[PDB]
Amino acid sequence: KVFERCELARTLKRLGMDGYRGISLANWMCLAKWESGYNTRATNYNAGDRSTDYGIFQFNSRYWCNDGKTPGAVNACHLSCSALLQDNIADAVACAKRVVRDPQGIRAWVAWRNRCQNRDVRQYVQGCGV
Repeated sequence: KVFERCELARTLKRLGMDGYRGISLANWMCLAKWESGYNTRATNYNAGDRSTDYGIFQFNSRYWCNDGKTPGAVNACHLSCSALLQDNIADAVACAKRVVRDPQGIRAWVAWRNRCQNRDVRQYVQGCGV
């Protein structure tokens, strides 16, 4: 599913993402935007290390989910990577919450640093009623 901006904003708020571990909703929106364009079935194979990024937040198979073909991988979210490709984003949100519970927080995603950090990210939630 490809979410419309405000539809996603409202969904993330209902799932308790606003302010989770000090991260505002606009930051989560900025992250999903640059990671997948709000596309839940987005996948990306990293040929250099044999891992794949899955879903709306592009979780890497080496650390967050199990796909069975990634060498030396762990499954911190205790989910099949298939769960991160559903139209329903409940599992993806639960895993995102797990990721930020680590010390790096939202910085775990390099894309956030390049495109969201220290920027005016208000535009991502503007007019969504959140």
